[PDB]
Amino acid sequence: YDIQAWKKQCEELLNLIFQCEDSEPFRQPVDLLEYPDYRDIIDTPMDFATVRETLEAGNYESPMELCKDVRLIFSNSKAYTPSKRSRIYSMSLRLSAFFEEHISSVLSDYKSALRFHKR
Ligand SMILES: COc1ccc(NC(=O)N2CCN(C(=O)c3sccc3F)C[C@H]2C)cc1
Repeated sequence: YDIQAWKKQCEELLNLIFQCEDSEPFRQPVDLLEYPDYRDIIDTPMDFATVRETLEAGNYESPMELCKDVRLIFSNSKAYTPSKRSRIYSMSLRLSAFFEEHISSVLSDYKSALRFHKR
């Protein structure tokens, strides 16, 4: 029932993600001058380095917030990708699956910890 355990769990999961080849397209922010169209499609840029930075700054209060930003990475790349005949989209789907399979217990454990605390 450790209310704070999620943070190290999320750090370790981001480490796994960064080690994963599938994360390559998503590790750093997009350059808007390099990707002309991104401006008009993505309303909120997000990448894994920003997520890790936010976590390490102490600017996430819950793993749910971290989860929302990670899911934004995946919806952003979906919005911009105009075809499945793309190494990027297939990479997003696989990395998303991996992320969700690992983040599920992190969320569960945090929410039970908060419930226990307010018991
Ligand atoms: C053949 O050479 C290529 C080299 C690279 C690329 N990459 C792309 O097309 N990407 C990168 C992933 N996309 C993203 O939305 C995000 S989300 C956080 C980071 C990020 F980059 C979509 C799009 C901008 C394409 C072709």
